[PDB]
Amino acid sequence: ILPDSVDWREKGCVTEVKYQGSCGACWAFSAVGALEAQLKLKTGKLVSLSAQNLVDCSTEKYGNKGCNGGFMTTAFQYIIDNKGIDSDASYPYKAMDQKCQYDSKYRAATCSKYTELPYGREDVLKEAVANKGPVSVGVDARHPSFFLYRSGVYYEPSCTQNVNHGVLVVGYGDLNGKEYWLVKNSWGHNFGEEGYIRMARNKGNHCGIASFPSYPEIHH
Amino acid sequence: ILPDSVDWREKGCVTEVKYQGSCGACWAFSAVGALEAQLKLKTGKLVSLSAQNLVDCSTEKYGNKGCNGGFMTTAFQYIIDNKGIDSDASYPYKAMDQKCQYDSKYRAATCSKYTELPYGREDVLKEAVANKGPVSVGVDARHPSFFLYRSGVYYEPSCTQNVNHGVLVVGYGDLNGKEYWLVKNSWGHNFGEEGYIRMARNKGNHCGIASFPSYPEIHH
Ligand SMILES: CS(=O)(=O)N1CCN(c2ccc3nncn3n2)CC1
Ligand SMILES: CS(=O)(=O)N1CCN(c2ccc3nncn3n2)CC1
Repeated sequence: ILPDSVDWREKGCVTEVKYQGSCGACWAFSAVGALEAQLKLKTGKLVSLSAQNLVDCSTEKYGNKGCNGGFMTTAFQYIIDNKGIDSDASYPYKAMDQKCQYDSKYRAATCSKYTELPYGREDVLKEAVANKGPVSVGVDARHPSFFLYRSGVYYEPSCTQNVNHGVLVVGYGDLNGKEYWLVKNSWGHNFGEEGYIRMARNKGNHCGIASFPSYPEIHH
Repeated sequence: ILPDSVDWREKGCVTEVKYQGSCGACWAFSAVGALEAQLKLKTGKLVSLSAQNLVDCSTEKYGNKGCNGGFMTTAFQYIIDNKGIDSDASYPYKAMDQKCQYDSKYRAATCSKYTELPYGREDVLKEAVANKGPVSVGVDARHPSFFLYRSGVYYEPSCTQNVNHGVLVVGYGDLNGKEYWLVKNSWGHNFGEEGYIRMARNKGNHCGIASFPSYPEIHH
């Protein structure tokens, strides 16, 4: 029986909201956020990981295009292949494409595997967020209403399953009879509810939130 | 220990080569080809499955755009969710977007699940082709050499891991020192080696062939 609500911020597994600026690196922020939680679960330490390291290093071999987009799964595979990712403090975010500057001296996490959830299954996504941790997802963030979200549970009749923006599901619940996913964005604290958006849950895979979920793991 | 060469056509698990014509339905052909093999393994029948059913019915809610492209994995999820796919004979291919005409009375196959292989791992792809069946993959077909291919092992110096064309790996082997993946295309029998292309194997994930591999399975 799954909990009726989850919020991984209550377990110290979520870092401060980040600001991606004019660089389309949401995929990199989504991927580091999922791995940050697993790092906390394994080591007890909450550490922001380097989205810039993914932008600069998880590049064309990984199907990624830096500030012009990419994939959370292939970011995970780069972390596996590279045998590490640097901390954000060591390898800070510049919102630009740069030369690869990875250095194992500054490694703050590893990754051993990743899992992709089945397409559109919000029950399976609920299980994963309850039992595994925060889950990387894509959402359709194209609609003017998304940018203007301030409160409540986001439901946009014009939303599609054509996803364009990587984000992080850190929880779920029910507000005033509306089920929601708790989503951490990378547009700074100004966006939404201190950087978060509650997005409609069990409303037909609204905005594609359960289309392409993935999460990493760190083994012994 | 894996076999040095595999060809699923010798196992009776590969249908005749199809012709997509002016419709970008490669994803749909790739998906039905992978499931046709599993249907043969479960039932003993080799049956062409309806790519048109996927074009018409695995649409916006699956992130697909019919003749303008789509995903093999979300095609598999459509078949799971729909509890079926029709035969090609009952629901033939017209190389255009149509209204959904699925009818369960023409069901030829089901799907219980699908598996996405880890990114870029040609050894894992080899294991899957040897032990599970033909595998749906994407390749970078954005080079004139792919269109002009006639025979032998295809290697394109300009190839990338930015994949755009869904195809089916039906085997692997080597041509006098040159390892290859045996790929079934959907550009008719005049393409390549009577519909097939042998693509370079163990050459750094050449043309992204091991970027995004998936295969479906049928209950039992
Ligand atoms: C950057 S994004 O968050 O908008 N989004 C783009 C789509 N991505 C896909 C696409 C097909 C697919 N099949 N399996 C996993 N995916 N993931 C996920 C990342
Ligand atoms: C139509 S295609 O054959 O060129 N190709 C497009 C890319 N697709 C992706 C994309 C991201 C992704 N992340 N994980 C799994 N995939 N699959 C697979 C299908």
